Amino acid sequence: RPRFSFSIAAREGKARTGTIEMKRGVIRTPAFMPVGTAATVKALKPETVRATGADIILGNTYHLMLRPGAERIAKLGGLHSFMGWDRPILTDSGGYQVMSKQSEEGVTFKSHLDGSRHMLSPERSIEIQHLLGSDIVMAFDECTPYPATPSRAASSMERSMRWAKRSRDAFDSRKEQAENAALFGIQQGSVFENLRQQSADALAEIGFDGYAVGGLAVGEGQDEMFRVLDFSVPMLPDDKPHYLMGVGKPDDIVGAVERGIDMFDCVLPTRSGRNGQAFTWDGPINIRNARFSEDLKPLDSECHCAVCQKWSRAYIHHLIRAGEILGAMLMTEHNIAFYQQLMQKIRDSISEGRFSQFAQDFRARYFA
Amino acid sequence: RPRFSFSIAAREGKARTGTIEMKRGVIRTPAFMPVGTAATVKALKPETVRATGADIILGNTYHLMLRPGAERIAKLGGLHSFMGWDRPILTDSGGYQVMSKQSEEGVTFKSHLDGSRHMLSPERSIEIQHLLGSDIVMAFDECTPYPATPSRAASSMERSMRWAKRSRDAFDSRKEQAENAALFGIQQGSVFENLRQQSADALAEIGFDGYAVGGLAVGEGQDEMFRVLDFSVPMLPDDKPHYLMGVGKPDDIVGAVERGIDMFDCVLPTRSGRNGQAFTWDGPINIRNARFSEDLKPLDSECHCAVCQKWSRAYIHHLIRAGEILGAMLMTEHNIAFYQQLMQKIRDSISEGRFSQFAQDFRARYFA
Ligand SMILES: CNCc1ccc(Oc2cccnc2)o1
Ligand SMILES: CNCc1ccc(Oc2cccnc2)o1
Ligand SMILES: [Zn+2]
Ligand SMILES: [Zn+2]
Repeated sequence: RPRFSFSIAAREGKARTGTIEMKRGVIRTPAFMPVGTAATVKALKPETVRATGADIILGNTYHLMLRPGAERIAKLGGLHSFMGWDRPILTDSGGYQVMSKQSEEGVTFKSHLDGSRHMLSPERSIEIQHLLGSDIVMAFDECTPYPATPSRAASSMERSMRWAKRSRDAFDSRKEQAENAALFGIQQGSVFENLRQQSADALAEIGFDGYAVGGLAVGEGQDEMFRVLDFSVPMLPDDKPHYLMGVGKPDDIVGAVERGIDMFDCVLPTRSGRNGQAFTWDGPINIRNARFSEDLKPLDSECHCAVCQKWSRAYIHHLIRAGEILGAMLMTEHNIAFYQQLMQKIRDSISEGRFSQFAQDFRARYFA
Repeated sequence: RPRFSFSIAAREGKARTGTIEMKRGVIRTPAFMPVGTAATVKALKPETVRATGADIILGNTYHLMLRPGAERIAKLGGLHSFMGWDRPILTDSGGYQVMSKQSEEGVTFKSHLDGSRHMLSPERSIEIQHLLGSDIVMAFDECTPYPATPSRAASSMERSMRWAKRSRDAFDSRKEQAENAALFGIQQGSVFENLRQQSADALAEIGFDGYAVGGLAVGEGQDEMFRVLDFSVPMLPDDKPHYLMGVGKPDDIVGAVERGIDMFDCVLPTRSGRNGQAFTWDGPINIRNARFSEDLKPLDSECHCAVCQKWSRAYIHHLIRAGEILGAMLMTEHNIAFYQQLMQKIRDSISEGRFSQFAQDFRARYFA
């Protein structure tokens, strides 16, 4: 098994489908990564996450470094062993959650759990991700708020590129990490084409295994997100994965794939599932709504997941209204399975040269 | 399949092991029933409950009648269909939770959920349990607090016996219920031998498929509970199941089986699991305790359950401390599996004529 091999099997327009081969397994792209917060995809055993079709999950470095701590996880054998997921894991850098004292060296912050003081830097972020043992490591960057002035977007992009080089050098200095994991860089530049180009050129000069489009899905809205992707994705190396972080709704994913994105993560299916929102091919529903109290159909009548083979809307409605844990379990399994079935439909349609038609048919029905 | 057939395969002292054959399946005795509150055994899918070895679960009539309502459950096909458990279900009468305007006709009360007004009577309790479709129906009685004066214990026992006859007649008047379900009566009389005898004689004169020992595990403590069981269980018909409601800790169960009890339910494994208490063969542990933060052993190193094959104390410690749903899921599955493994050990030891030795060995290790 190679450390990292991305192969593109088929293309349609800007969309691509293929595989990332890694030591812990193969990732089919375009890929959706369930978010596994503090060493758990909330309300699901790892075997259930896998049963939905997921090939890789995301772990949040910020949360893990506070509880249980990265050093403790390493002492216990790494994140895969600790949580019982043996396939690839991508970890974020920790930086975004710190935002949600700063200087050129990094950031110090007070924990939201107990006020304890912590530090993040390019070097410490890479070290934490080494201690966790993740397979895909994210460079540490400086997030740019939206809206941002051209000057602020430029300064933050520039710092992020300096931090990308430091991330690269820290990762390369760790023999076991450099030999077995992959490192992704993050493009910045807010909504400004010139800064996006400068950022892509700097990241390509440093060299990464994959490239994220950062700084989107932060309040700009879908039209603006799509407009920035239109010019930003073609600036990245074509032969490496393109990762859109923190996206998104099903229609966000489809349009992003149409613009050349290969990888996604988001909290929406898990978080909104626990809150009572179920995804269906006819759009989302809020299962708590009284119209479902006597509806014996499954959440979606075409979904292949185990929840839709076994339980009714009426039952799940009751569980969520009652605040029952099983309600969260069933809604989350369904929503993750829906997302994986969507990614499979995307991969198949690209492989068959009918993705543009799929995207049109999907949108027509989802928005009806 | 018969509506109800209890067969005793083996005895040792006062302890018995056997089977209850019902239309929806066989119940191995002595039996432990997980409690499935509002149409869910909290944090477990029905397939997981079954995988632990449970043959029957309990449903709480009081909670079900308030949310989602018994009429709604019947309209949706009954409780088995609604929650996805196709094996036997025992339902309580609803009366105890009303306690936790009263007259000879029954009780009216305000819902703890929204102040709506409801009514329970012998007839309405049996009707609710018919609407749910449960396989074992509990007669509606009047609970006696502990401590109780002889006069109050007598008056409450007498009312309970009048309500037992009304429960019997209501159940017999419902053709589909009488042909396919079983009806259990409840002995009362507080700690007083004469009232316990009067209660057993009245219940046997009415005739029931099984007999519960009511009014225990309400604050009297184990020694007193055991003393009352010593004289109360031999008063019940020997050839029918003896059910001890709301019991209990592992050592309560063992000593109750030594006194002739065949069936148990309790919230302890589920509720205390969600709160961080795990049962082990060396006694209970509180997984939140810092001594477990780096303990890579499973919850119990001899337990056969899936949780103990896959996850460490250290991981479960973290999940419970973090308030993660998966922590509740894993602790609950383990504790229910522990309880079922205990019942299996009890059944096997009785069947092999070595139950007294098992009980001694169990207590010596559990309390060390
Ligand atoms: C206006 N941006 C100029 C530009 C292109 C690439 C970078 O990134 C840099 C350059 C020098 C120092 N730090 C970051 O800046
Ligand atoms: C002191 N208890 C007398 C006794 C034995 C059985 C019952 O039960 C009764 C008898 C008459 C009316 N109601 C209940 O009472
Ligand atoms: Zn589904
Ligand atoms: Zn176990």
